[PDB]
Amino acid sequence: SEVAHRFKDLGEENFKALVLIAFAQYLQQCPFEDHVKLVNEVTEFAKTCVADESAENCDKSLHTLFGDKLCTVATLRETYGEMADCCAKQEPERNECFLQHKDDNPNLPRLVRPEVDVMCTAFHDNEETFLKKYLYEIARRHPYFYAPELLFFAKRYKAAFTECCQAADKAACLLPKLDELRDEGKASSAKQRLKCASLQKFGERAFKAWAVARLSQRFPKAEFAEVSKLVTDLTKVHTECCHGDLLECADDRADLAKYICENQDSISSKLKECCEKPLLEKSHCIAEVENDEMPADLPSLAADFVESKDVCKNYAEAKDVFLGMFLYEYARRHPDYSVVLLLRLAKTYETTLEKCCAAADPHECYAKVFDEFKPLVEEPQNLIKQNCELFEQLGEYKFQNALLVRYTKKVPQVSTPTLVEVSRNLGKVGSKCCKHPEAKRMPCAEDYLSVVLNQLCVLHEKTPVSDRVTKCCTESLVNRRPCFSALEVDETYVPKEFNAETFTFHADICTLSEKERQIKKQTALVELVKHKPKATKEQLKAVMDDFAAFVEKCCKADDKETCFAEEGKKLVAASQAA
Ligand SMILES: CCCCC1C(=O)N(c2ccccc2)N(c2ccccc2)C1=O
Repeated sequence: SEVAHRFKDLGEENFKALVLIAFAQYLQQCPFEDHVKLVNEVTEFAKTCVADESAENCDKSLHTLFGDKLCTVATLRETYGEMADCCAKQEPERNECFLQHKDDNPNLPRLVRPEVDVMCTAFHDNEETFLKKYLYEIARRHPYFYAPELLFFAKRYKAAFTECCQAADKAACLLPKLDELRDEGKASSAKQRLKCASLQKFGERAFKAWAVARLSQRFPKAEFAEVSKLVTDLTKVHTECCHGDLLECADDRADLAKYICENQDSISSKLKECCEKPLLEKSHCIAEVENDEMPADLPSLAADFVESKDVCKNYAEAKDVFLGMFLYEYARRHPDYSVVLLLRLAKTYETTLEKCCAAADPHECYAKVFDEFKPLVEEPQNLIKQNCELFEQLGEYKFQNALLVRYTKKVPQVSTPTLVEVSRNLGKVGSKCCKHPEAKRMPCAEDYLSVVLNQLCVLHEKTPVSDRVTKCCTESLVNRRPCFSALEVDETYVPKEFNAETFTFHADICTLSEKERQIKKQTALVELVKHKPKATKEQLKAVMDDFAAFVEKCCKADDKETCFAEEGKKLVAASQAA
């Protein structure tokens, strides 16, 4: 039995959780109650398998068990139409069908949070149904969310209430801690969506290369043979979590933490504090540990990679191991380089040996390879340096609006809601990275953009409208950012045409938070730039300055939300003028 295997390792608690997460990630539209029922019916079965390892279908693979269970409610097309098809399938891929149907943008209603007085009560009354709901809402809204880590967010989510409800001012103690978690959860989720996308669309060799470079950065003193071992396991873990095998992912992940702590001295000296605490915390600790100090006397790369005479020979024997070594050797002594820049140089190195080794004289051909690295390294540095100066000037908000206009001009087809989200996140890079020394600015900024741009790619892949986004997204993982910065403005885009609904103005906007108020303005700018791509300089501002006047006036005007209509039609006249 397999279901028995995972049960003994994870135990009732985590086992019940992980399966809830899995069920939620598959049927995101299914109600909380039904999931709970299935989870139990499923957990009860497991209990019998432990004793009798052959009872009913205890000999089954999780895929068959889980699949059939869900298919007892999926067949209801009136609720989950396209789903029933999945259930009529067989073993080889009745699952590939499900995975294929995960929604990265579920049409699930917003998740508002009741007063601090109810949450605490509901928390204290029933502590298990409260937390179960949490995971349910997060896993169903983040189908790729790193499960093992979602159990970590749960432990803190609980600790938040456990303490705050016992305060003098619960609303003061909770709120903050809850906001902080709302953000970190999103960050951790996107960061992970990039991992599942890599593996799934580019293959595991691409994921491995990324890992090798990142680990070689964190663990400089770690030997290549050791890192490889870590990369091999690591891949496997994530390969599983992404395919939907949460249980084994959660299991294997623990094993890896166990290992990394056992062989602490061979990997990094910054793992201490991490290995002296609870599993879940220990795991989330290692995965976020700072780079170890750089080894003292380190030879020069050129020695074994451009000057040696056996380069090509070695490359032919086992290129994959050779290029892997190069990356490792270049990453370890360069924690000031983003991971995508390292994978670029590496790719430039390979392409070079390829054409060079089939020449009349290699050493002469590949002798000036480093000469080509300069341009690649410079580029990010400049972009970052420039985009940080601007950010400082304008501040976050103003900087976001800059990126809004710019990107909408690049890819006007893209949906307003998506451009608004991406551009805002893109703006977050300033407050996040610009306050860092050049030595840590590149890794922070560029690698972050890789996550933000991946969001744009997956979202866009649902309904492809811009072939330009498509190419930059599919052509090369490592080059996505330079690919986008290259794009200027679409010269084939035909400006949209105005219509009342191009934007509705109902007063309901005077109640929304300050945030959703900015958002509404930005969503406007996007719609403006879509209508008038070309004619655009300062007239946009002049217009956006007017848009603000409109809201303030009719939100403050005692008269019903009407002046927003009269003066709203008045402002439209002025707007068109510019
Ligand atoms: C929220 C996503 C986390 C991804 C991640 C992971 O699961 N492991 C990880 C897995 C188990 C225990 C500790 C960390 N490490 C990791 C980092 C460097 C070297 C090896 C592993 C990670 O960065």
